[PDB]
Amino acid sequence: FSRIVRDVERLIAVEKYSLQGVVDGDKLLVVGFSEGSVNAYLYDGGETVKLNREPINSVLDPHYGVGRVILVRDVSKGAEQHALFKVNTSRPGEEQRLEAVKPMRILSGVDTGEAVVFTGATEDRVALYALDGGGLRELARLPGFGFVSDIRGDLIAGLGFFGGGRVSLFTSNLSSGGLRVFDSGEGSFSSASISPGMKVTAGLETAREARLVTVDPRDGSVEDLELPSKDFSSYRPTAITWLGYLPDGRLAVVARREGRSAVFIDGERVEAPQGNHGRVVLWRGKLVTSHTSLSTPPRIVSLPSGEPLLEGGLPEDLRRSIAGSRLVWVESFDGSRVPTYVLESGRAPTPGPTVVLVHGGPFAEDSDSWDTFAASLAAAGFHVVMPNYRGSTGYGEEWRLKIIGDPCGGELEDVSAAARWARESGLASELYIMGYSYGGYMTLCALTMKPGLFKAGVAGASVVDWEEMYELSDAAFRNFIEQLTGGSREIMRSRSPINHVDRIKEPLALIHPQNDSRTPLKPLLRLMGELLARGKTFEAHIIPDAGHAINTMEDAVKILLPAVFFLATQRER
Amino acid sequence: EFSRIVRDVERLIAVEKYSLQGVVDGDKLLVVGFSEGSVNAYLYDGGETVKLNREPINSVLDPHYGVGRVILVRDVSKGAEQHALFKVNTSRPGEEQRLEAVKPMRILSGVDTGEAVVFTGATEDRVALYALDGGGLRELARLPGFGFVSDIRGDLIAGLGFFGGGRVSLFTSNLSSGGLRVFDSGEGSFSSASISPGMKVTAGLETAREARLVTVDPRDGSVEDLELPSKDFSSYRPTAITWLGYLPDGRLAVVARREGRSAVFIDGERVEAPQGNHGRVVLWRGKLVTSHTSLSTPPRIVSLPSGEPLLEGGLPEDLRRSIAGSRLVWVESFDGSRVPTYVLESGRAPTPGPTVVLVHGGPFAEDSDSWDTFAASLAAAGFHVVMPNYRGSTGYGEEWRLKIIGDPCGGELEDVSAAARWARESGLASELYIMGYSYGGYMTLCALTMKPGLFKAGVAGASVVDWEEMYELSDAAFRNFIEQLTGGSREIMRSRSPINHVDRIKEPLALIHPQNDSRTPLKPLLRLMGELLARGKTFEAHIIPDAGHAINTMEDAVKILLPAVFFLATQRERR
Repeated sequence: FSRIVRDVERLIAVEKYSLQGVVDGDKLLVVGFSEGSVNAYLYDGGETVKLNREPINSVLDPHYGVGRVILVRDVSKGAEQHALFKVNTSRPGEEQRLEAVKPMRILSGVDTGEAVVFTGATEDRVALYALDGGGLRELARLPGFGFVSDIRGDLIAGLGFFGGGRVSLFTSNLSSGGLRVFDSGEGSFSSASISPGMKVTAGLETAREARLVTVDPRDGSVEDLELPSKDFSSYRPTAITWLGYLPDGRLAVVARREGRSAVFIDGERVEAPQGNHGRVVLWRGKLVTSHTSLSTPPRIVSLPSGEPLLEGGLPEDLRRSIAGSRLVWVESFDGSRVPTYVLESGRAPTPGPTVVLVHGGPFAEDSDSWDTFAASLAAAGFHVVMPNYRGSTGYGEEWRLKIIGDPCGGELEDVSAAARWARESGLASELYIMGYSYGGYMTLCALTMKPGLFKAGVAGASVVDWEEMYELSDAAFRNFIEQLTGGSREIMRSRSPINHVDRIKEPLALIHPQNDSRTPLKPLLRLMGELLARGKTFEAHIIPDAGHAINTMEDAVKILLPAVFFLATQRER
Repeated sequence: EFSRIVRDVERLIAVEKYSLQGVVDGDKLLVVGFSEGSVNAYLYDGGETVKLNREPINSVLDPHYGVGRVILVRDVSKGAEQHALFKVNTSRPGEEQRLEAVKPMRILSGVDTGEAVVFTGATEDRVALYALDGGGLRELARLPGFGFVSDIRGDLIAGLGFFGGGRVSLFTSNLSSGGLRVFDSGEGSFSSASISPGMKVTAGLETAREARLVTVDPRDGSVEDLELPSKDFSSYRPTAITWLGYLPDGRLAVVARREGRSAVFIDGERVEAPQGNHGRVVLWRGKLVTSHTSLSTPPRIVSLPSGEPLLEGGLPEDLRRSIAGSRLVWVESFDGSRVPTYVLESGRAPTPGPTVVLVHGGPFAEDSDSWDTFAASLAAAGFHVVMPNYRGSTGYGEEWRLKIIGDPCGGELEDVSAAARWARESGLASELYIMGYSYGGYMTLCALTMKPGLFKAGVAGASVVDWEEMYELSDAAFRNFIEQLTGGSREIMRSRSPINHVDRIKEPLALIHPQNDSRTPLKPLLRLMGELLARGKTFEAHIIPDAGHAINTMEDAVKILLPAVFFLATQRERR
């Protein structure tokens, strides 16, 4: 229906904001999907001032008060070969490309105002780079995906996915480069910030709980960090989203459990709107973070009031289309409880058409956080089931690392268990699977390995063939695929759904951005080739000049709309 | 913006469209309607319609006057056009009997005498003429290429055959004992046929730049000119004959045309008809009835000479207003030839305004003053539409039509290109797009490969991509038809295939393709996508499930059209 498209359009079009920091003296730096695209803005109590010209993907983390912003922009029509552009915050809309940085996959970065330190992947390497007045320097080659978390003085701290799905802390020196990696035997570092003492405060996520530790970069000694207020440790977080020192020396921590987060300043709980929060900044002496929930598009709020600085208003009709949300614990094949977010649509009966909407990553989670796809499905009259299959973040190290070496195994059982739950709990009169990226991989895996479980499947930006994808991947993705698959060619082959096409029996909608460089299109063309040759029912939608990271409202429509149409169409059968 | 396009495309698709097939059930019109979202078949008594079929159909066989049944043609292969025949007794609507003696095949045409169901169909190994009577199925003749049953009277079958060089032969067979006689005119092509009571075949003969009627005797191949009592037909100077047929009273109805509009003639005498195009004419309740269409009027059944509608879909007022007007223009092409080009002006676009060269399929087809949903949706979306009858087109004589032979992606593309440049130079077009389905999509691919920079973007639906692979995958009819279009030249098949010039593409391209297309198969389209990808080309693709070349549902029409209009509307926001 045209009503579908209008709702899909409006959900996409609602402005969404993330908090990046404080720049231009004491002005908020936010990135907003607004006015049709992702842009950087200054906010200082009134109207936003747009910093960039053309759409961007992100900005680098500014040190407090810096008079510039580094835009990260895709210059490869979606393939995520990014260049960096600086904007002097005094002169909004004037851009200077940082030409010493050849286009690469920029993974992360920080701008101190005097040096831009970033990680990026090329075909041959992941590396940590510093660009300052003397030009560009490779500080270190990283084993895999690596992210700069912080710079204080000469010390750079970061997080590395350098093996086994485990996250290491790494440090380097701005002046001299080099690399020190710190692994924990208990889990993975999730967050880091260098203290005034020049040690690294980090979130350590273990099997069950998460805690703060202090890593001394000189010897690798680790000790628990105890905070003045005990609200934080008595909250017993399973995950630590974010931490940072504020300008006044207080330590802000955002930690979470069961898909909802809480904010702590020197260990003391700060009231915040229910859902999930990102970074906390001090702006004009006051606390500010971003907030999201299943019914709240990412917005910037003041704490503790929850009062919005920057909020794209979810229209009340779209809000009403989500009649309810539960967190349930699906019983899986091996007795694992799969924490599963559920939206009941106010536009479906119960039992009703239900989509198991599978998250990407796999190191991500369905949480009490805004999900445009899920909202659009609920607007479209589908209940939504969003299972945190093993591999997911947010439920501890053991749950997340279970997926390692076992793609299309236990995690798909969790997805299937969620389908089973949806029917047996009485929610679903019929079941569909939909997912993007690792989610689309899961759609494909479900239709090949679990024919008959779903009525139909939507597979967006999907993993189709680990082997071919690997061979087309840059250094970061190659390493990531190695970790996920265990290195084994058996696993890479046997867990690729393009090798199990014969088993497909349900309608399949393929959606894929043409210049996706994470989940490349080439394997997907071969999949369509196989689907065609084997007489399989399928549709496909290839979106032009776009990649994995959707940064315009029209691209988001192009990749979401066909999914919703497909499922609406299937529902008339 | 997108939601308004969905609403306009949906409702333009959804408006009821009718084609007159004949008279059956004694004295009721048989009508194939696109209504309630699909192609169905109906009896029309004068009041309400009775739906004959159950599930959607592709067509019905031409009924002998008054026969008490209908034969439905239905794709039983999810779009690949392996059709089965189903008989419905007109006294028992909605009750279908599959004719099991006829294995699924591409049914090309057919007639039902009441005693025999006579049809042509294409399989892998042949195009044949068949007769199914109470004794069972008989293959009457193998045809050299695409052939169509035009008429039957007693044991004489007359038909038209594309049996070489893009020329149309007349053929006859014997209903009882088969065989084949082929009648070729060195002056042109036979275009319609009907057997007179004197058991002679009356036939439209389309010569170089004009069209006339001739009588063919099937016994001795004698051809003489048919001279009618009234000279209105002669004086009309038709360039083509749409259809002819003897009515039950022996009078000869002819629908002939000039410059994309037709005229109705009974025994040579003008019967006034609503402006545009008409189909077959029947007698019913002592009154003439035909189908009528125009660029602004969805196919409808009307009575002649009053022009009053009997069955018509009503367009919403907002969408009628989106068509500002239509005109025929003659665009000078590369050799001084004049390309007859219908121009549909959008009342939702400025002048100059965004303009789509909507290229017709076939290639033996034409852009006439006839309803075109694609064009209408384009007008609705704020695009002017330019619709060039490139050489290869029907409607303008044999010579113009046959010029395409041996020359796909040659002169016809220059004609399309000449219409494009005319739309800019005349001041109609502020920017230019190309869009086409089937041979039209081929033309899109050819324009973008051979004429980079001409258009801002192209939409290629159900497109020919590669003559060579397509030939590898075609049935007997399509192999032959590719042979004809390319002249039997391997060099033409390769060099005129856009798959081999992908390097040259500089403009965004949208590909729309039904997955089960057995005419313009998807396989070469996948290869084109692999080429586009490998060569860094911007493209969009939309593959339609469980559908093929012939769209018989609303939802499938939406799936092929909607992305085209989205794509073009999105391109218009661009530079």
